[PDB]
Amino acid sequence: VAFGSEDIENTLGQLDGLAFGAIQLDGDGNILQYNAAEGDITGRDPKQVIGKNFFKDVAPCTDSPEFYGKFKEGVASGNLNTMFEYTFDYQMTPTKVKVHMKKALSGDSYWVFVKRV
Amino acid sequence: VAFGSEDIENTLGQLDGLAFGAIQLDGDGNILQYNAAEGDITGRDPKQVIGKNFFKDVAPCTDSPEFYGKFKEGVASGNLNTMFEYTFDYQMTPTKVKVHMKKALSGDSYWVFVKRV
Ligand SMILES: [Cl-]
Ligand SMILES: [Cl-]
Ligand SMILES: [Cl-]
Ligand SMILES: [Cl-]
Ligand SMILES: [Cl-]
Ligand SMILES: [Cl-]
Repeated sequence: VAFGSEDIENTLGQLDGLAFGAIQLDGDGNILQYNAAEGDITGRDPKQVIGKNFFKDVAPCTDSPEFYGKFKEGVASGNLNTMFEYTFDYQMTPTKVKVHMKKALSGDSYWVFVKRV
Repeated sequence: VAFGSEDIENTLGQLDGLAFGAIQLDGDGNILQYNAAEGDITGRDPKQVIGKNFFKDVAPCTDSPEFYGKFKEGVASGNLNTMFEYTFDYQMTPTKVKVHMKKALSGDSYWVFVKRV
């Protein structure tokens, strides 16, 4: 599975097999899944972040119109398929990434994919 | 495949599917393979490091009796299966890892497996 691929939500244990970070959020922004690659990139513990809020608890630098604001618009409208660059920084070393956020096929969850730039 | 597993060299595209860093070295310490997870952990570019020396070029903090010295003894003797903690630092943010070094099944290459502590 390639980062950014048009069919990524269709294709999506095995989550840890992805070569890039993958976080599954619900519409409230709480973490349902968080793979090994995302812990590799950020130093956050995949076990500790499940059930926490991505935008308000785990990665508060993302609580901005440029990231959380896009997520909330996407959840409200059902239209979410966006790539952009961002810097993660909270309680970690500042790390520049490329982010792809996309609504899941079910419409009940939302994916955040991450790779280092 | 679990980090540290007794049969890891037997089990070892697919390399990027591993949930932890994996580097294949030859007996001279030059890099033959370097997976996505190791780039995720360190910020080093998996494309750029192939054919470079791990101990002298890519990760010179490892040029120590505690890491390179164990590698050289392992290559010389054929006996290499060791776990230890280490900090990577060269041209990156200091990152504490657990390392497992093990001779490959063929005896012509040597694996370095890495996870964040
Ligand atoms: Cl809010
Ligand atoms: Cl952050
Ligand atoms: Cl994260
Ligand atoms: Cl280093
Ligand atoms: Cl490395
Ligand atoms: Cl030397």
